[PDB]
Amino acid sequence: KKPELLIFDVNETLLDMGPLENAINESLNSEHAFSLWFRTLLHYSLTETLTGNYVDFGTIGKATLKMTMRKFGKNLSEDRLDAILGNIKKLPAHEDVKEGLKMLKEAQIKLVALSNSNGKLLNAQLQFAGLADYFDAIFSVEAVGRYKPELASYRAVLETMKVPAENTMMVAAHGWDILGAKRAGLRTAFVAREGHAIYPLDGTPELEAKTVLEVARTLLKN
Amino acid sequence: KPELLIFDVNETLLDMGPLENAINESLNSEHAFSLWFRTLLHYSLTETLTGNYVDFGTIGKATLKMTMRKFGKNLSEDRLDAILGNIKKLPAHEDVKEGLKMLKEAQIKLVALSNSNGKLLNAQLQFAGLADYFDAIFSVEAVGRYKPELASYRAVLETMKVPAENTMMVAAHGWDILGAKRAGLRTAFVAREGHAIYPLDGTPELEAKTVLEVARTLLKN
Repeated sequence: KKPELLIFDVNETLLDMGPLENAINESLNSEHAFSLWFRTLLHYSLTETLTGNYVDFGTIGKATLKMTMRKFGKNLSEDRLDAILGNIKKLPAHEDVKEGLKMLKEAQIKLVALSNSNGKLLNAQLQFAGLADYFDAIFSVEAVGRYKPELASYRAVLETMKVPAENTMMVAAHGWDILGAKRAGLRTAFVAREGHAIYPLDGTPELEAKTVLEVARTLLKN
Repeated sequence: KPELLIFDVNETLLDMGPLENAINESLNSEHAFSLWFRTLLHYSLTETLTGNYVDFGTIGKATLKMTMRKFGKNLSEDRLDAILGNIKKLPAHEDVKEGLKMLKEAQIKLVALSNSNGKLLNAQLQFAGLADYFDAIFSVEAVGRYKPELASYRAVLETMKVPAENTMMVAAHGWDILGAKRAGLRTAFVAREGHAIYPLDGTPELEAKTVLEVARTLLKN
């Protein structure tokens, strides 16, 4: 019943996106801008893979912020866009994360991170948040050139760690990440960070919790 | 000069107003429709990338429930059905019919291609009075792969027996422009309010504000 391996999504699951959310919403003068931008980023990332291409996630992020800014009547300069997006490198951990990761690491469950962010950005993010040392390995989808939730993204991690899908649990605050992990055969835990929903069409996880700490306590109980 | 024009349907041809109004009024926000529809599109590509094909309207219902929750609301299942029923009650944009008439008079073949299932798509185009303008009406349901997957455009090309390079995709969605381009098609972006070209190699061959203006640009000597 204990997983051999936990794979953690990073954005929102571990990292509080507030600094970036606030910067986008302030610049576009709407509390609704961040959510529409990030969904557009995710949408175009999957558009890229389905049309046979891989582009750095942050480059899609900037491109789709330029598209979204226009929907809000703004036309931001290159310097303004870069300043907004620079907050992606300065995201603190959610307050529950470190204690959850600590107890999972003490229980000798292998812990890895998997993000659509490129490897250099992902490592800088986890260093800034003080989380990098909890992980046995830190993975960007950049290496295989296929974004989550494509099955190949999870599979690249399983093959590198040499752990079967069914001995692995994906921990994520994104319903689509839950869905992809499930369909690759992984166990799943949904972290119900504010503003995120489970996908109703067969997206139910094994575990649901409000925090990573609560996931950890459930796994380690008994 | 294209042999074949493929038209996207939602927004490109159809005024989404009735559906936009139903979602925004029901969730009490002018921002609900844009977030819902982007979430729909995102999950449609999630479905195909995690190895699955699901009726587009069924994804629509599921992502509308998610969007309802993001706005903190508790609407009934029947209310979600009532909202989504407006997808079949969308009028054509006022420019569309004259544009389609002018292109067919120029002896260009005209077809529609939508992620909507075939029965829903027919119902939409009948309500809008557009169905009869088309030489063929295509749903991705037939191939089980959504736009912008290569298979979606290719099914049209193979049925119409027209090569990609003699076919132009007309769409108000930057991701549809990009899919068509990478399938080898020519492209025309219809710059309807609230839609942008994708900056990363998404530039179309032609751009205009309406379907009539695409027609006038295409046929200009």
